[PDB]
Amino acid sequence: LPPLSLLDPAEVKQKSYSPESLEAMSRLLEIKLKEFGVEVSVDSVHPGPVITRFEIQPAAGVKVSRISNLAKDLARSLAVISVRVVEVIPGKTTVGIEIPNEDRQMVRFSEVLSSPEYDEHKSTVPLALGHDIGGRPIITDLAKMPHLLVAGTTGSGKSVGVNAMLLSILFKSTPSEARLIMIDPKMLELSIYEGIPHLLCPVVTDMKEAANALRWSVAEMERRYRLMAAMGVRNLAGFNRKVKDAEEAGTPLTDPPPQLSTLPTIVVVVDEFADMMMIVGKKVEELIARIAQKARAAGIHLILATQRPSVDVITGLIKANIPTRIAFQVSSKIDSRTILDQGGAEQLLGHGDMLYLPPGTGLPIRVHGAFVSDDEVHRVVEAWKLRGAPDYIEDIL
Amino acid sequence: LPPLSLLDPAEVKQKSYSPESLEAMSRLLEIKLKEFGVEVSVDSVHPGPVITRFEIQPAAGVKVSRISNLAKDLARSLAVISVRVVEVIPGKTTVGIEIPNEDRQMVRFSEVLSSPEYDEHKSTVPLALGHDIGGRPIITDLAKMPHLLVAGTTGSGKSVGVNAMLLSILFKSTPSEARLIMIDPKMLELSIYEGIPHLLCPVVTDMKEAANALRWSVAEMERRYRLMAAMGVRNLAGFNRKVKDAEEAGTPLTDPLPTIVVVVDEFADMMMIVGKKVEELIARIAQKARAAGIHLILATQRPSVDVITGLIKANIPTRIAFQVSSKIDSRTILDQGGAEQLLGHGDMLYLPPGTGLPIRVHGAFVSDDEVHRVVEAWKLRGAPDYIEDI
Amino acid sequence: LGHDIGGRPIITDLAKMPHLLVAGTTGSGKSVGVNAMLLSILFKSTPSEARLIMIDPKMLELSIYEGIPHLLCPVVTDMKEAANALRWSVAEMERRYR
Amino acid sequence: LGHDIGGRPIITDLAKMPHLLVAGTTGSGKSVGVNAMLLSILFKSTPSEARLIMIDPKMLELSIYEGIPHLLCPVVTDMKEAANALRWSVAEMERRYR
DNA sequence: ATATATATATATATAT
DNA sequence: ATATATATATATATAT
Ligand SMILES: Nc1ncnc2c1ncn2[C@@H]1O[C@H](COP(=O)(O)OP(=O)(O)O)[C@@H](O)[C@H]1O
Ligand SMILES: Nc1ncnc2c1ncn2[C@@H]1O[C@H](COP(=O)(O)OP(=O)(O)O)[C@@H](O)[C@H]1O
Ligand SMILES: Nc1ncnc2c1ncn2[C@@H]1O[C@H](COP(=O)(O)OP(=O)(O)O)[C@@H](O)[C@H]1O
Ligand SMILES: Nc1ncnc2c1ncn2[C@@H]1O[C@H](COP(=O)(O)OP(=O)(O)O)[C@@H](O)[C@H]1O
Repeated sequence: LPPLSLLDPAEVKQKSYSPESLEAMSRLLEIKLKEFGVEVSVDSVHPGPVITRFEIQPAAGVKVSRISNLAKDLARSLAVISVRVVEVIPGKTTVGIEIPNEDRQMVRFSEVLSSPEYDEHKSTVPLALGHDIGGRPIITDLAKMPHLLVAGTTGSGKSVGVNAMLLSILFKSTPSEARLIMIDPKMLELSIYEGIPHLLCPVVTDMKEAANALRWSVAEMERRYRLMAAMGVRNLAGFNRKVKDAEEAGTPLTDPPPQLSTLPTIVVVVDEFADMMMIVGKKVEELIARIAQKARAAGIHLILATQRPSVDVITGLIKANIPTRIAFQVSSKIDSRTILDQGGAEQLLGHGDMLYLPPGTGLPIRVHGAFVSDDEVHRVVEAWKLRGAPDYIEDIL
Repeated sequence: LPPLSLLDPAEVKQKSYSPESLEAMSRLLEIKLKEFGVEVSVDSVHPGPVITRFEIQPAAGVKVSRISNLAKDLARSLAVISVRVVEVIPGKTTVGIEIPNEDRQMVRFSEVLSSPEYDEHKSTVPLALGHDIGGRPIITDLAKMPHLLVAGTTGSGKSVGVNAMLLSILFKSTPSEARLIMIDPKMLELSIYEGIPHLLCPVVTDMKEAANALRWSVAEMERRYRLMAAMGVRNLAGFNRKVKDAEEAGTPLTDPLPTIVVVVDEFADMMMIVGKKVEELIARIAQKARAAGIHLILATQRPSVDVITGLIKANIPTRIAFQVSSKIDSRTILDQGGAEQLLGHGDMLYLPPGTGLPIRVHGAFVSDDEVHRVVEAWKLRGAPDYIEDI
Repeated sequence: LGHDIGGRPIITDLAKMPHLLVAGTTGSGKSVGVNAMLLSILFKSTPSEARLIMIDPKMLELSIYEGIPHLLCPVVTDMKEAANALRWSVAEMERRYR
Repeated sequence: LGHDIGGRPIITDLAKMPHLLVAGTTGSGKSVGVNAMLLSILFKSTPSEARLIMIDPKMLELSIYEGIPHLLCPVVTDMKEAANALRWSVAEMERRYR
């Protein structure tokens, strides 16, 4: 396992505004809202990486619609670019004005790995995404996720997000914990990971070979179901406890008479499945739901990314089988509601700053990404290709 | 002889943030509504399990839409999550507003079983689910429901509700009274129910054998269904009542019998994989089996078009679901608007056969260890009964 | 049918409906009302004047009428069975007009 | 493109934008703007550096470019050859990816 | 300001 | 498998 040292360090940026730069801002906000029909008091300020909150508490009889209908004029009042309005803080009575900083601050990925939350996260599939609105890192478990969608326009950063999630996978698990299968119809960027001791097939060329490896994923799911129905327990990690935590004393624990190894995690990462669903038809569309309907205890998790998120490629046949979604900067509230049912993803800044709904419900989370360089990736790839070997399960195609 | 104290007792009830100072919450609500353009009077609080309904009496002249257009800012004012308004109470003149206290008291299943009418229940196959909006015991009866359909939500307890219903079956029968049979392509969440003496079938793992199981299902159906017309009643409740009054008349008629439930779930894989013969059989073990004792609960993950066609949707009277896509799924099974207002992970929308409005139920969790204790307690008194026509 | 809002009896003639559509969302009574009209047919009739044919989707309740001397066929269950009865009615109407 | 309102040409790159929609009602400047974009391309790029593919659904404007050394195809007046050009473009895109 | 009728735009049911 | 229509949702100028 290679260390954290190959990334760029946590630099120093003094662009974090002065307390006067927020205080005069806050008094100017109170003056400008007092010039309209509303009346409000700034209760707290939270600075941020790019956008910046304002905990404001309206006095009495001041409905939030009288802020959300002043929004654009308030934005031109403070001479900033635009303002989204927080409808509710969870647990706290105040509404929030989100104002983006002009000099936005890029968040390096080693800053995301710098938390004690990452390295002392008990799971084997962390998904380090980046610092939130307030600046705290939010890293969530893929095993409890259980699946992800990624959508955004061209250039909006989906390659960077997928590289961030994959390097989140790489730094924590051994080869015998979490294998992965990569599929890329846009045959250009995800070939960079070829050579690691984690990656089952070679990183594929066409869907013509990759659909058969996805049927192999189906058969691996059936192997997993047969062996967990036989040996008794339900979760994958429950069974992987059950094997070694029975064979403290040395035994292979023969099973339905071959041996028993550990039970690794499988992660299907797909670059652009819109191409695959278009150029095949509905067979692969059936395969995706057939995976994602029987997966959470199977230890096969699905990462998808597209470019058009419309219902031509993501039907209701998938839409209830992948709860957790991420959308990057998109072009329409149509597509916004389509892959983020709350809607609001058309107001993104670009270059990361995605929406995210947790494994709760109905409440999107705006968390910035991590600008991961390709050379950081190349260092990590060299560090794995020295610390390992070309391990493969062939005849997967 | 089934035991009832086999599982864990009522440990705590969490006190719901106060037993007394929610009067302060009520006064704060009064002040917050007077801050807007209504004047209101608050009567006594119903401190429910998770949510909490308030007796709220508006003054004269005001309409209820001035509460409905004001609910969200009432909610952000009152330091709570998400409230809504019930615009009618049958009886008195008040207006209901329900508020979700966040400390969700996890519903102790043996406390649901400790209900007096659960012990005093007439039929032999009841369905206990838990507490209501006010928190009442909600023991229903699938001898009267008598078909049930479950939708799919990955994190709500679709498995937990099935095991709750099955333990509800188990603690109120004798082996010569209840029979069950399962079909599940996910052979994972349910196969702990092998070794049950209440069975009348081996636990069906495959699907061609499930197509052999539904054949014996309709065969037994039409067998007893024309035998019932031979014995001259109309419904199978009448059939079992009269064969009870015949066997406990002491006469050995034997002219050529217990209940039978079909706890098939994940039925989408049958209706997608093996073919159309599944739904062609399910349509006629669906509608006609109503007064036939075969009650046929069902559960899938994504009910829209192929998974449920209308000739299986319509026959089942009474339905149950969890939080699903904000699309046609929101009312395909649920019959109302329940897209994401159902919280999931504890609550559910019940429909009785009459009064087609969704009664919302606080469900009760069941540990898999509780399931294993019940499986082992029936495994002690565990003489099986398999049949091999399948 | 019953009484109106004044409580005066409201009885209609089926020969001048000429047909009838019944609604109800498992609400007030949808089985009742059909049963009511059918028993009201039966109390002023003879089988040489009015014989009925029912089609039963859910064989629940009106599989109770079997045995009466005005019922031209037994209970009908399948819709594919019921299409034969509907085409029988069309053919009977056609020879009726002939 | 030409000037903005504050007296400066705003010359935007096509290699980053990276595609383009142009629309408007008749006579508002459509074919003139297309000509401006084309002559903007032509005064820097040799046929080594760039080369055009042109499709005319109307044989009125983009017919003058017939015979410049910056064409991969003749000016597509026809309709089926336009589909052929799009097939070729997808094929050239995929082989350049490989 | 705010509920109403209208025009536009999307997702699904279905004929070939 | 593909093209077509209706139902449903959604944004918009208006009389209240
Ligand atoms: N967090 C970020 N901060 C700044 N720029 C970013 C960030 N994430 C992505 N980008 C920019 O987005 C571009 C990548 O977009 P890309 O994923 O290639 O879109 P597509 O794959 O659809 O073409 C990169 O050039 C990168 O500079
Ligand atoms: N009353 C409850 N309290 C706590 N958790 C619950 C309760 N009811 C259900 N759950 C949760 O529901 C989950 C079960 O989901 P499940 O029915 O297995 O979905 P699926 O079958 O689609 O995987 C469990 O993880 C459990 O934590
Ligand atoms: N006037 C009445 N007073 C009291 N109960 C009635 C009255 N009319 C009908 N009902 C009851 O209401 C029930 C409504 O049933 P119904 O909606 O017809 O069931 P279904 O929709 O399955 O036919 C009837 O079964 C009947 O017993
Ligand atoms: N910058 C300009 N100055 C003056 N006239 C112009 C200018 N741009 C366009 N026009 C007029 O508009 C016409 C181009 O419109 P065109 O592209 O033909 O629209 P369409 O093709 O829809 O008819 C030209 O013939 C010219 O007369």
